[PDB]
Amino acid sequence: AQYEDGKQYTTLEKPVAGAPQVLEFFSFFCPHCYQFEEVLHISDNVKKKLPEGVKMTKYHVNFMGGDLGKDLTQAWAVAMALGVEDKVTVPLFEGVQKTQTIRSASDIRDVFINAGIKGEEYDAAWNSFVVKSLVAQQEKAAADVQLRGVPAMFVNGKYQLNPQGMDTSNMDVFVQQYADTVKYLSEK
Repeated sequence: AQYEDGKQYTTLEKPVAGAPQVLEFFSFFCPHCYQFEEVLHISDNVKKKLPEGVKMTKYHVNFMGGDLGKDLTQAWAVAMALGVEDKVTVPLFEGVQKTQTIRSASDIRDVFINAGIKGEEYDAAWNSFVVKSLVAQQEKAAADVQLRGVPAMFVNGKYQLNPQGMDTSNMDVFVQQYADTVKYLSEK
């Protein structure tokens, strides 16, 4: 067939109950994640093709970057709680990997302040239990799919995207196949 288990995707030996329909894991420390988001625009291309009634979820991971890594997962939780993901994703990637001026929790906060989030709103979210459970949620999801690397994407808690079994030449052919594969899995 056109789409094959073991080629463009794999199947989790132990499917995840109640999982988000389309679930991406990434890290702001992750160079391939910078490529995926800022150069290849995988998420955006996946969303342009998703069926109606299918939402895309994006979680940060702790295992890259030590204390700053975990600060970033907590800030991503803040972004999700405040609903400002699309305002901070680019400056967070650029601050960590391009300019490399994000070296502390405070530097992360500066990105939100600069993007128009009031300081007291950011601090209240940062210190909230709502954000702590959001951090726990992201960690739990990683455990549930038994995550080993980023970037990664899972569909309906049962299928894992397998970009190494896709074509890597024209970035666009690769990106199109990736996005097409996600759409296919979503209806599976």
